[PDB]
Amino acid sequence: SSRNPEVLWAQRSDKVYLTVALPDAKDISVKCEPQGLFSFSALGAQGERFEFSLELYGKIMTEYRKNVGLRNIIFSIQKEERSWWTRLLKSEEKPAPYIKVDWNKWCDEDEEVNSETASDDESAFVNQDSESSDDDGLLYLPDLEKARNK
Repeated sequence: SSRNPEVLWAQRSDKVYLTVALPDAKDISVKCEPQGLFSFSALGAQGERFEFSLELYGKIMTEYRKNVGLRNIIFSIQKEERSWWTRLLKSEEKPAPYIKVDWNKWCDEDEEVNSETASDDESAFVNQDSESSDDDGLLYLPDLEKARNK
């Protein structure tokens, strides 16, 4: 009925990233407070529901919100830089078992992600020739009067 796969978190100075393992997104209704709220999604690839709840120890700015999805739904929300948010989860005593860490949206301390990844090729046109030769057809002639004599 209700599903909760892995949900990866990662943060930057201003914004925070939410990496949800969700192939086919359907009817996503998001209730988030700067202090915590619950989000409801529907999984179209299974026919199942998705539902998680986030209690925020830190404080969020629900104004800046982006949902970008490849094979998964990445939801980036801007954190309100009020003072010091040591933890994202208000309930640090008991985290949700579906909460995990995103190893790719973490603050890259001098990494590099352009490692021969940007290789593009096109079907460019160059020379159109299609030159062909033509023959006369035939020059075969009966050489001699080859007849059967008696």
